[PDB]
Amino acid sequence: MKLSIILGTRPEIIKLSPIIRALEKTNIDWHIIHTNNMDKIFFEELNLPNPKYNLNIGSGTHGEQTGKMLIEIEKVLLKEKPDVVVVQGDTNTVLAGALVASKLKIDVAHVEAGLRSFDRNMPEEINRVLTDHISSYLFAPTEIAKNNLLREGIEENKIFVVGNTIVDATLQNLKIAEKNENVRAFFNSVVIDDDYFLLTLHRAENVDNKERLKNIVEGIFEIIEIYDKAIIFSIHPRTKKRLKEFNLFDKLKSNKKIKIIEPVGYLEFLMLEKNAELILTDSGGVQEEACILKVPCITLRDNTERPETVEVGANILVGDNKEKLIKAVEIMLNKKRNWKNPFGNGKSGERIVRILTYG
Amino acid sequence: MKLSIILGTRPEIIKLSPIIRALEKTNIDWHIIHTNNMDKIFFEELNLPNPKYNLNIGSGTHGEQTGKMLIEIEKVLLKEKPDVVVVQGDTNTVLAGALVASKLKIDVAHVEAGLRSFDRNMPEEINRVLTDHISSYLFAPTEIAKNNLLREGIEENKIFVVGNTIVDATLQNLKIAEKNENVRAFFNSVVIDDDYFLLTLHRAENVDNKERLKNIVEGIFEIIEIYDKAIIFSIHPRTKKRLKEFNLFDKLKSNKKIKIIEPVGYLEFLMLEKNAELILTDSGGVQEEACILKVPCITLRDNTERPETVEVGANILVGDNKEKLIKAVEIMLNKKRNWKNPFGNGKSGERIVRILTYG
Repeated sequence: MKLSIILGTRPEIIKLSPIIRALEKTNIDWHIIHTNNMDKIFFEELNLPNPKYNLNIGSGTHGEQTGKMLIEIEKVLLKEKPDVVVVQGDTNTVLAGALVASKLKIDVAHVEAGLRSFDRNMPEEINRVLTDHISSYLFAPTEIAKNNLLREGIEENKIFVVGNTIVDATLQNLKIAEKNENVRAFFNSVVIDDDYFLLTLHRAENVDNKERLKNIVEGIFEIIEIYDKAIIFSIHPRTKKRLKEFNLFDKLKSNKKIKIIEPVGYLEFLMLEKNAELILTDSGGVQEEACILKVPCITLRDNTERPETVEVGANILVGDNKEKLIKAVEIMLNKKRNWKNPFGNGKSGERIVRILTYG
Repeated sequence: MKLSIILGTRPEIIKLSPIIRALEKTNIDWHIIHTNNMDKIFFEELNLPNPKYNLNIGSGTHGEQTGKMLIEIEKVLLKEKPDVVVVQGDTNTVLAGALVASKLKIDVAHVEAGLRSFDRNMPEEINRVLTDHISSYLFAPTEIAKNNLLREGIEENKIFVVGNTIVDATLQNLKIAEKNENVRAFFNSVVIDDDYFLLTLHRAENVDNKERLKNIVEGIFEIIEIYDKAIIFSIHPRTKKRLKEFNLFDKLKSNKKIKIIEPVGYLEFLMLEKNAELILTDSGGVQEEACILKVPCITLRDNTERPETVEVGANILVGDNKEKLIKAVEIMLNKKRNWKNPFGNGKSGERIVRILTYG
């Protein structure tokens, strides 16, 4: 009946927006505690109501960050007295909120629970583990996730496999990006032909290494001269650095079939992803989104942090290789786009809110 | 090589004193962070060096307690830069210290790890679970403890079954209490005969309930008239309340074989325990100490929070019953006192310090 969502980042806001959107179609009394740009503009691009509470934690040490939110989040939860505190992810905000709620005897729900890198060195893995172990509702995305939570002695009746809300989120936010004439402006001001490949490249293992970078660039060229297809390239500062450095950038400015752009925003880039014919990337995020958006994906790495996309057929791993690349492109351009979605059916915000309604 | 012990309570100080005493016989550079009487006098009764750092956390909310120590403990660990942070138990101090150390990338050791009540409602169980899951060294007292830590996916090579330091502690502190003429003064000023039973009674289930209380008092009387043996009775305010209330207290003042005393200190009471012929109690703590001290124990409850003492033969459960009591007394007064110690061999402070030396 009363529900408090504690968040502190944008990937958090995105994955939680389907939970927020479901909440507006229930009679549950709910609110958001945002921690820290004061993210107003972002909440508005996503048609999301502004957070009732913004808490500036300011900067300072790990210890003081966590402590200041423990104190502040506590003053809010003492005032608001909710029944559930919902958190997603693994930042210091998430653990702080979960800790406070747990000490105030408030039930906590962890959205997208059960992921593990089994590298208990990055502070985020710890965050994940602690937060999961103080949680009453564990909304695990996959069975595998559930089994993780299970090898950790976490009571089976606390675990709910409900898929990932990144599916809901990516779908909904896409629809929102479509109705945005400010960004439809931009989209139409870059895309020429009804056919383009969208390419992103950023991993250090690729841009630092002059070899792999040269290789990949030439790969793109072979792809172009074969398929005579426009490539759109959003390019972060680091890459352009490594390209003017390795004497490759000029070759790219040259090729009139390649269209280069300054980096863009969440929704613009969602537009660019949905309407691509295939996507070429090193980012695990982009692999995920393409798979969700039913766009074929080719990955310029040899290992992937989202291997499930390869398992369903949405994704293929070519790494550095130009033959693997040409071969992949052949397969993906003629790919009937109906892979099973390994991340879920796209109704997880609603389902999570239903399960919370039950309790 | 550099070691930081974070503590905030007396049961903590006790269980850690064997670790401290071992440390004084190693070349390891070490210190104590004490959180909050400013416990100086206690550290001195136990022949323990004063804590380098005392941090007043003051009082305030759960959230602010934890936050203020996160901040303060952090300023110390930034200054001291140790390799290991050692904590024992499950207070807010323990979790705070473990959290800070974990975020500063310092290895954490949990002394007496793996205990579970499986009641994830009391904040202390949570504390236990979180602290264990952020720990590099888990010094579990028993195999059972290890199996707990194990059902929680905690890596087997982090677990070290090394027994409980309460054995070391109780033994050492007893020796210390013996050499204390201020308390040997008191001991000799209560004990008359070389034979006495020491009786403690405090549980609500016993003192609130007029029935069970009447029963037990009369039980004591039957025991007296049979064995003609002095009973020493340390009596907290609550009990004397419930005894003058239920018209029983006067009967106790009457019986000249019963000797009644105002409550006493750690070491005085350790003296009273060691030199008893048998001990009669409802406290799980006292059961533990008696078992460690090789003194037969009779427990006036029907269930015990330290059942292992019954398993080795040191302890028998009579509850309310006067026949069970008479029968127990018969068995215990003729008990060859060599039960296996279910808590460990009494060398755990040293062993823990050895294992920390290895790392």
